[PDB]
Amino acid sequence: HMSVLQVLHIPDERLRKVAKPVEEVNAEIQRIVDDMFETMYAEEGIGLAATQVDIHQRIIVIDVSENRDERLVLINPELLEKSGETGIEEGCLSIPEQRALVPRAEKVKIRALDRDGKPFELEADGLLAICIQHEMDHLVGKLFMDYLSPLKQQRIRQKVEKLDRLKA
Ligand SMILES: O=C(Cc1c[nH]c2ccc(Br)cc12)NO
Ligand SMILES: [Zn+2]
Repeated sequence: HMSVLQVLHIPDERLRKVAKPVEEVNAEIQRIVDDMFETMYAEEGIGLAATQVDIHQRIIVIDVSENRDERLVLINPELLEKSGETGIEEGCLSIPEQRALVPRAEKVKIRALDRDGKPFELEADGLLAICIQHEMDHLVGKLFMDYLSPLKQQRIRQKVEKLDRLKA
């Protein structure tokens, strides 16, 4: 199925919505997962949360590999443990062309359901751990800019809106 999902941009208030847990991993949820990967890859991202495409369910897709063949699905993820501190200049498909250093845990341990509905546990570090935290934030209506000063958040909003006016 060819995805028709649309990635929301700030300051759309639906990006602040808190997603509900998935009740059952069935064929419909699998189609959402597969469409989210297609949209992620088309937009040249490494992660996507359902909130970013106006689906208010706890679903994340991630692929941090160069060859785009390492598909991680997190349904109803739970953070079990974290340690250390790090940060990179993160970007976000919903905050186009803006980047900023964000504090993150260096290592995380999560549990989630996979695309088949099977529970699994994953220990991650590095970029993958940062991306898991970023995407889980989306599901509770949080964006990377929320960690910056209020002035910097205002400048980010203004730049995205200008970019979005220019389009069309
Ligand atoms: O839209 C996205 C994915 C994404 C795009 N560029 C990024 C840079 C760093 C991190 Br972490 C995540 C991303 N997240 O919701
Ligand atoms: Zn994002």
